[PDB]
Amino acid sequence: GSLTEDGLSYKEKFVVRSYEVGSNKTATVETIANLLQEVGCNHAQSVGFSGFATTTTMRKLHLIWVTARMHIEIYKYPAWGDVVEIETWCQSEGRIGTRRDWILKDSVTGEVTGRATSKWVMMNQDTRRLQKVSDDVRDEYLVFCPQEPRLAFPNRSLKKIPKLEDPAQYSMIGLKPRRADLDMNQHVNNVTYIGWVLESIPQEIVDTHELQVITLDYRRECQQDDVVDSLTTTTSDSQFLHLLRLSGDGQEINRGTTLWRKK
Ligand SMILES: CC(=O)N1CCSc2ccccc2C1
Repeated sequence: GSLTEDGLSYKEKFVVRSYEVGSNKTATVETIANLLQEVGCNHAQSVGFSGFATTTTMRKLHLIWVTARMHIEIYKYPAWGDVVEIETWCQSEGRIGTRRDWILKDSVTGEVTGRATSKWVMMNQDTRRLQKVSDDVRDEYLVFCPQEPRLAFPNRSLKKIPKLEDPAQYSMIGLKPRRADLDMNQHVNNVTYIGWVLESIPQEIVDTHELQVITLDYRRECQQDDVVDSLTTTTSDSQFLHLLRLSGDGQEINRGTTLWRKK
């Protein structure tokens, strides 16, 4: 891929690979989330960042970007073989943090086959303590963002997610991350959590429906040595509320909604 003409967004294409697709020979949503991360990481490279996207000042202060929310809407999943073009860019949301967005297109048709957004926040790597953004860093990244609004989602991506009340309708328990689920920093990839959420979706559903939407608030990181319970309940198309929590204490690590359409 590369930066667009104006250097305020990044474009890249991906060929969907054998092991990337689900049972209907189209890309799994995990494959997608992976591709957003990947193009995101190249956008950050192309402009001289680190996958924490750190600046000089940030590295100095031990600060990091971390995802607070991740929101994906898919209209059509690409097929094994198909080429998908993904464009991505960031904007600031003042001192709250930044937003990254992606547009997914068919490289053939040029039609929008999906879109994503995400909320990133500034955090002390060591203390896990969030801080608001100083003006000095709000000067380092701004030159890589458009100043005029550009919204993938101009609203479902912004609705507030409630906490699932016991008993949950479905559940998958005793999930734990293996080494493939850890990143280059030995942190559980944010894609893993997506995978875990959807373990408590009944197979019946996965077979009759395509996933349309997924929203996901991140609350706590799952450690290598932790174990997670995945809970789901129907709130209805078909809709679900979700909760990931520590198997033992019941400490929450994620919450999220899905939306599925008949085929
Ligand atoms: C959220 C995020 O991706 N970043 C922080 C906010 S700006 C930015 C702009 C271009 C490339 C990479 C970044 C890193």
